[PDB]
Order: sequence, then C-alpha cells, then structure tokens
Amino acid sequence: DVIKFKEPERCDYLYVDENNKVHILLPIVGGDEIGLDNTCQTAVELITFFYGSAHSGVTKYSAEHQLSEYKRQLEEDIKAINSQKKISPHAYDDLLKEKIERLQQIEKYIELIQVLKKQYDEQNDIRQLRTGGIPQLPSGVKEIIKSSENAFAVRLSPYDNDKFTRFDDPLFNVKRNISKYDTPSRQAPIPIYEGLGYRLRSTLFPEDKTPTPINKKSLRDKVKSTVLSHYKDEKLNELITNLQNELVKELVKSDPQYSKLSLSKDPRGKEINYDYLVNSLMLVDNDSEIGDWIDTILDATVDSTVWVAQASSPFYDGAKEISSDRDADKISIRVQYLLAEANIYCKTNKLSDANFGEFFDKEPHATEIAKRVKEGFTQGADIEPIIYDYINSNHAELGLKSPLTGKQQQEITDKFTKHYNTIKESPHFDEFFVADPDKKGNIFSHQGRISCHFLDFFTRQTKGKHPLGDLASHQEALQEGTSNRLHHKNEVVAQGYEKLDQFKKEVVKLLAENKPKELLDYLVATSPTGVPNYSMLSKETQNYIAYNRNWPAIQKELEKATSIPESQKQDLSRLLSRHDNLSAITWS
Ligand SMILES: [Ba+2]
Ligand SMILES: [Ba+2]
Ligand SMILES: [Ba+2]
Repeated sequence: DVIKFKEPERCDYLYVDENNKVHILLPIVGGDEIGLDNTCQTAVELITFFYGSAHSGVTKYSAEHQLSEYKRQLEEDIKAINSQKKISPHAYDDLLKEKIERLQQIEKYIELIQVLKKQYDEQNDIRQLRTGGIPQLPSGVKEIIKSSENAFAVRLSPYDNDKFTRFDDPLFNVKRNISKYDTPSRQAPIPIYEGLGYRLRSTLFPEDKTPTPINKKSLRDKVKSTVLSHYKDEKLNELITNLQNELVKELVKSDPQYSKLSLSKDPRGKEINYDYLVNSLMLVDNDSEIGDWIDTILDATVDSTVWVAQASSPFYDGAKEISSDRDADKISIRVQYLLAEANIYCKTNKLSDANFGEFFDKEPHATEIAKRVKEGFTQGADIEPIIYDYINSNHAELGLKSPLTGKQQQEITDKFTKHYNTIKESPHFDEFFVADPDKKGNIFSHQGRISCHFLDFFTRQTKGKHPLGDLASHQEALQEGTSNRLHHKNEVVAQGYEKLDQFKKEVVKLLAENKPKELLDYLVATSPTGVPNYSMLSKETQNYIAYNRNWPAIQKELEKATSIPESQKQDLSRLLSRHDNLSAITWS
C-alpha cells in the first residue's frame, strides 16, 4: 500500500549522463586534481575496486558488490512498478523504461568485471592486487597513464627516498639517491653528490652546518628597508616622495585603486611639515632617527587596513632560518615540486614537451638555482619568481617558444600553492600524480577519485578479444562531455522522480483553479514517447481527483470526450470513480 523507490541518485564508481548511458569509472588514485595516494599505497583504490578493503576505520566494498546492490535496487523498483500495471497498464512507463535501460547496462558491466577477472587474467595482472606484497598498477592502467594528455606523474628527490614508486612514466623527473630499502640494514640512503636535490639540500644547509637566514619581511618592513637602504627641510620632502613612491608601487600590485594614495597630507588636509610632526603631534624631535620619521609619516597618513598581508607562500612557513638537514630537505622538495608544477603547466598548455628535471639536474643550473634560492630566502624575497626568471632566462633550452607571461606564472603559483597545501602532510614526497579535469584527456574526476573509464582499461586489458556489444560507444560518449569533472550524483535519475512530483503539483494546481476540461486534457496528454500523463497517478493524486469538488464535472467531461481511446477512458473511469486502488509512492 506504499512504494518506496530504492534506486539511489548516487553509487560508487557510477556516473549516469544526461542520455541515460551508464559509465563506470575505474579509480587510479584518490583526489580531485592531485593524487593523495603515493608509493606503497598507490594501489589501494584499485585493490578496493576489485576486492574491497577495510582501512583507516572505514569499510569499502568492491565495485561488483556495489553494482549488484544497485541492480537489486533497480529490480525492486521495476517489480514495484509492474505490480501497479495490474491496476493501470500504463503506470510509470517512462520511469520504467529508463530504469530498465540502466539495469541492462549495469548487468553488462558486472559481466565485464566478472569475465575480466575470470577469463582474461592469465598473467595475474589483477590478482596481484590481492596477493602481491606491494602491488603494481595493472598494465592497462599504465598504458592509459602513459598515453594520457591531461594527467601526468612527477618524481622528485627527497633525501630519504622510497624505491617503491609506482608511476613509471613521469613527466618531470630528477636523479635520486639509492633508497634505504635497497640496502641490507634498510635505515639510510646512499647519497649521490650531483643533481638538483643534492645542490638544493647542500646549499640551503651545508656540511659545515652554517644556518641560512630566512628574513621574511612584511609589505611595511619591505618598504621601510628598501627606503632606508638610501640612508646611513627638503630632506623631508625627498623622504616622503620616495616613501610614497615605494609604498604605492608595492600596493598597486594587489589593487590598482591604491594609485591615488598620497602621504603628502593627513586625512584632514593638514600638511605634513616639521611644526606639525614635532609640535602638534609630538612623535618626533630634532635628534630622532629616520626610521621613526618614516613610521610617524605612515602613522599620520594611512589607516591600519592597508597593512593586511597577502596570502602566504608555501616557501615561508614562519621559521627564522634553515637550521637542519631536514629543513633543507623540506625546502628542496618544495622548490622541486614548484618546478614540477611549472613543467606540468607547460605540458598541459602545449607550451613544451620537455622534462625540466633533466635540465635542472645538469650543471651549472643545479648549483645556480640553489644559490639564487638561498640568496632569495636571505633577502626576504618571493621564491617563485626566482624560479620563473631562471626558466625564462632559459626558455629556449626548455622547449618553450617564448617566456612565461606574468599571468601564466601567477597561474602556476596558484596551482602549486593549492596542490602543495593539499599534500604537505604526505608521508612520502617521492612522486605525485597530477590531473587536470578541465582539459581534454582520458582521466576524470569523480567522487574524490582520479579515474579513467572502465571500458578504456577493459578494452586495453582484454586486447579487444571480448566484444562490448551495447557498451561499444560509451567511452567515446563520455569524451563528448564539456568537462572531465563528473558530478558526484546522477541528475538523470533524480529527474525521474522530480517528474512525478511535477505531475502532483500540476494536478493540485488544475484542481484548485476549478478547471475540469484542462485537467482531463492534462491527464490524457502524452509525453514525447507517447505515454499518457495519467500513467503517473498514485494514491495521493488519485484521491485528490476522485474526492474533489470538481469530480462530477470531470466525469461529465470524460463521458462527453470522443478523442480519447476507450481503453484510456476505461482506465480513468475505473481509477477515479467510487477495488482498483493505486499504491502511494515515495523515494529517497
Ligand atoms: Ba610637502
Ligand atoms: Ba571533452
Ligand atoms: Ba476506487
């Protein structure tokens, strides 16, 4: 007497597009744009996909399990709809068609998984997810990644590196030490004394263990220092002019509207002179230092809201100096990842096909860039533009036809900051998989996973020896979408239910306005597939209409009608007259 529809608007690995085509997304790693799984744990999503897993206090079921649950739910819904066709033959014909299409596709997908595991795993390429100590990505996935146009792996040189990298075709790549795991005792790496990593680490905190100072100055202090750099009545004017120039010069970078800023007068129009600053405001005297003059002029002319600081860089985390090998390692890895991010930006934007690591590992670049970064930290300067200026000085040799513009540099900085803040607590920094779901490619973003199309992998893994049948065009159908960011739920499923509610509202509306002819007209109106609207009748709407002040009028109108087939007239007389009770319907 009540029907709850079970098919949910969300399922793991399941994406249903606007044309009711079912796509199953095979996960590579967790993440949105940058992969959260690295080294040993790289395989944990594919393990979960194929066999389920239980870790980190969470229990995750296989795709086959989840899709079978889904199927079962669809079958319940279908059975529930067909029970109503015993009362009204047309009941929910469109919702039913859609559900059956989905069901059929899902059954085919479950078949494909089953036969993949059973019949096309002679080399145990997939079983090894279950049995191998530290699993490899299966070959098909490696092929997808290697041939990918919007996702790329980058591999770095942390001092204490891990040999268990799992992305074998990195775009960005630098020389590394010999992992401790390649030694008997498994405690410490065998160092190499060349390459980018070594020069960074060894320049930032050297063998004599002399610390590198980090003098991160604010906007205010940057200006005050730069201005005081020129020092040991007109003097006051020169001071104020140079000061204003530097201040506005620095301020117009975040907001051009600071162009109109003046330090020559106070807010009330009073002029900044000796008598005012020494005798009205008593903040300075004849023998006061210049810093105090600057401070006072600033205090006199600008309000506090000007000194709000810009977003911080990953390179400046609040330490006053690089005082250990570990700090040098951290900074080294940040610089490396910045370069990697540049490299990725250039690959995806078709500016270069080169590997920047190959370049920056060579001398004298490895030494020079480390030198400049150290100086930069010591001078309190922005680290990213150093790297950018060095790249631009060598853009030809890095495969770039032209230098990186300010816009592109800033975009790189934004991506680097965003991504690096996401992974900064990672146990291992050896490699990262970075995807761009805003660009054409075979890698997607769906439900917190960086994925590929399952049929892509299936075709690649079975080598085309198993026909896809009805699913032969889905891979290409998903590529036709405007984005590789797939919504986490399936609107096409929800709209199925929304249409029923819309029916209810329309019925209630046409009843309230006391129009019987239009209500009948509405009930017998067809969808684009030729299905009468009254196929969406349920207990609620049946009762709304049957028990209404207007029903006798609708009945007379229904008797008069000549355009309606007798079967539908009979359905309506039977369902709306006062044995033949439709169930109530609801959903999740
Ligand atoms: Ba003046
Ligand atoms: Ba596309
Ligand atoms: Ba009845």
